[PDB]
Amino acid sequence: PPFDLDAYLARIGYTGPRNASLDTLKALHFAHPQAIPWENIDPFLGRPVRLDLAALQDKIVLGGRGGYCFEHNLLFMHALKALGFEVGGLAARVLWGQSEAITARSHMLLRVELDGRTYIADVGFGGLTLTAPLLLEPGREQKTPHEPFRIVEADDHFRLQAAIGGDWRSLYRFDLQPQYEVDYSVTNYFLSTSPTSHFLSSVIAARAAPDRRYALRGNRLSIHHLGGRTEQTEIATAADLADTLQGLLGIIIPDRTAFEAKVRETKIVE
Repeated sequence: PPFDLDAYLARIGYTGPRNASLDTLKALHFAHPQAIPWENIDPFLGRPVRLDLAALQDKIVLGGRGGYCFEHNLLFMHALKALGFEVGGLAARVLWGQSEAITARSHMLLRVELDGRTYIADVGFGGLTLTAPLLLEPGREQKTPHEPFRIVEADDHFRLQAAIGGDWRSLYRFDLQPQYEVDYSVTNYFLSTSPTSHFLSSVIAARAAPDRRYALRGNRLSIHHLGGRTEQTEIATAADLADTLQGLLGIIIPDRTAFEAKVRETKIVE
């Protein structure tokens, strides 16, 4: 089908100018991850994740659900293309929370060419969602609506890093090789279905807000206040987990019974 830009902008609550400016890119990059949560509900429930434009719009834009990295950034790319931006897909190997080896190119991000300069954009990283586009300028410290970020060079590739707890912490590493939807479909198949993929076995969710970030992993809820404390709470029951997801985090669980059942079966909570 075509992309319904009005419907997407409605989903994310964007009523600003429709053009291919840096101002617009910034506004969209902030609004999207506040409106659409990061979640792995479908992979966890063993439901297929479809990346074609029709299915993304129906799941996320019309159906009011969220998704993980490919869903977020494919949708975001479609929207930016509709607005007249020059945008391409990239891939990355995740470094955040891993152990120091080479991980699979399991993450999607975007490249945006704007007023003669290269930016990256990424509204789909689960560990810490970026809320502004970043100039691809190695070393430079860049303010965002949340944490500062920087891109550094390493060998013949780049790392994206965030300033967290007074340290520069690597999120992921990438090069500028272009990626297409077909490339993402292979990785998506692996992450959504492989017995080795943790996206099948854990509940992982996040949503940005103006002054904070909510992050959930299993029965642990973290609320990170901007330039402030992080509240940590342990979620006691499968029912409470579902309630936290659906209330606080704005996540829709299509089959709550099967969800709670799996949470109990797999011992995610007590």
